[PDB]
Amino acid sequence: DEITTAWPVNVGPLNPHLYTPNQMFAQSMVYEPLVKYQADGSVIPWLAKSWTHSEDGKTWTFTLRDDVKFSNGEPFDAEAAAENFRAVLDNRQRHAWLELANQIVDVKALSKTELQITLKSAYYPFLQELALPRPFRFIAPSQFKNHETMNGIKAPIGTGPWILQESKLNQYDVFVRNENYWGEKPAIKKITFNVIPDPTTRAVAFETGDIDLLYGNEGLLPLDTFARFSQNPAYHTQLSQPIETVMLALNTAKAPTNELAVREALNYAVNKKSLIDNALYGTQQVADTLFAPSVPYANLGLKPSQYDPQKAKALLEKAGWTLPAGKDIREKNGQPLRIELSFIGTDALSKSMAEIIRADMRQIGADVSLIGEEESSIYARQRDGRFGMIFHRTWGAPYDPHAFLSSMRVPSHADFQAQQGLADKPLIDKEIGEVLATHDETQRQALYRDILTRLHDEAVYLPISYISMMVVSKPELGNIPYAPIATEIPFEQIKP
Repeated sequence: DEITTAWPVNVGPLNPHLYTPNQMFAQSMVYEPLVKYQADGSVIPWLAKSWTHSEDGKTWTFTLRDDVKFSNGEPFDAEAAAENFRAVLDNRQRHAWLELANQIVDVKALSKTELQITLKSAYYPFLQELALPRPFRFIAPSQFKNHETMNGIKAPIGTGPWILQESKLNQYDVFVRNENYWGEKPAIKKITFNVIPDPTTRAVAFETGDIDLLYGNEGLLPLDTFARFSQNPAYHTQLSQPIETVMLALNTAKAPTNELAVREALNYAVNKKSLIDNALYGTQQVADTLFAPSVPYANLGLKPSQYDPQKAKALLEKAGWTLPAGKDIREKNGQPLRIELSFIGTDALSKSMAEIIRADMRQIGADVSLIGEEESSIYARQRDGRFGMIFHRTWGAPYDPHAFLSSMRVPSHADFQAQQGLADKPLIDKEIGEVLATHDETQRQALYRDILTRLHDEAVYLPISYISMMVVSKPELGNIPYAPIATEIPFEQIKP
């Protein structure tokens, strides 16, 4: 049994150690990690069968399976593992975004079955970052070019359950089952991805039966089409639990968003449910908090700001943003309450949301300008702190919360810049450093509670909605599971 699906672009060459144009879901189909991420925020053995612990906190010895073969029959060895780590760290600077890349001090193969990795310091998200789709997974060293991968590989030969069989630029990628896989055999023997750039066209492909499956985030197919599919009993549709937050980041370094009372009022001003019914076709849940309570360490009981334009208006009045008789926009010492909202001008969902937000904020006295620009101009805006408000999102499992929070500490970025007006920013950054290094469960939770609580209570963000993974499927395919890792698709778990 066989399936046909769609993707906007080709899968890429599937170099397991590089980024764009390689597609993450496809790298995860073919290549495998030492240890596999779990929904709760923990890991299980995978290519490594077991491992040991702290010499200092920062040396680890993995005991590897001995029955695993690459898809060409060549053997998976700790030597092959060590070769992959070397090829990756040869290109260290490219993986700097990722603290493991920085952290790792040495990788040496002690024996065919034992592999030793040493760290700079005790970095609790170690295993979860080993478990990521890239870059720490394993290609046959025979496929290195001049003893490296950083400049390309020959054939994408992994140990995983799927093999990339055939590729055609802008047309398709075909994968086949690895009949020599070390674990459970997939029930599907072939998966063909038609390259279909346009979301409507993808929807039409599913309707006509040209494709069996769509599995994806909010850009997967038009959201009104999903809603309609979901009412049609010829179709199987599903929405996962929250996987990522969409929110505004508010610039606490620039008036007027530097006022706590202004951020509080903005947090009462948006009717999130109406925005979700109207713009998102009910595909997302209301977000009351930076992180969904189902995110590791974030089940904190933080109080939501309900939709309450009355409470907003009173805050602004009290902060000196007074509503003149006969006028709709408030003013403080002669200056109209204006706020600039920056978004990427070709992103339709972002544009539609931003229009809804302008109208809701006008009802509380704030005139919101909408500035839609090309992606690159928005990225500059983030780096520079040149914005009032901006759409923003968390990063998905397994990054949240530890990675999203780590990144706030970095001066060239939107969250570091937007947070410069917070009296306690240096304390929040220090506590983030601390949480990433801590080993005690309780202290870890205590610290995240503290970090997330300050960001809630200081109204740093305006959470809007949580994205759900969307599935549209032929019923014959049955129930479709969700991968713990947000960008993976569990093709290996589909049983018609």
